[PDB]
Amino acid sequence: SKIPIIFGLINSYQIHNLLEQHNAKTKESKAVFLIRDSSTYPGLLTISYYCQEQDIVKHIRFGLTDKGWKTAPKPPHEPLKSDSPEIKEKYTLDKIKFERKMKQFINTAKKLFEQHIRAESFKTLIMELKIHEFNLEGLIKPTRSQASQEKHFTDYV
Repeated sequence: SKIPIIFGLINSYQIHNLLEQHNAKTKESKAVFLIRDSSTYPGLLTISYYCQEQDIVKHIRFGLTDKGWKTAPKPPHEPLKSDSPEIKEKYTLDKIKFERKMKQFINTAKKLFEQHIRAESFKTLIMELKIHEFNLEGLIKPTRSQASQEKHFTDYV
């Protein structure tokens, strides 16, 4: 009857309310966090937490590699109305780089996500959370109806 520790596709309002319910805003950044299915890239996991320094919720994506779960390529900073041509020209190159790297990363991550449903990959997720200094005692656990229904996570308990 065990519930996975991974959330399914939850919305931004729910993510913020879960972090606030667990007092993320009165604790150090990363002291409280949740793990959910990525809503942009199937097969990836997204860690959501509160960043005290900026007073915003932040997200970091992980995907399977041959070594286990690892940090995915990060996208370049969003365009702004105020952007100068110099900003925009650099964004072009950084966006192409991000798209190329994410394409290769997803291709490998999705193949691994699909084959080892019964997974000693779980321990490698814990390792990467530790390297990123997430307080494992601060993991928010989903209720049964909110947990991921992805088969890879059935035993992520």
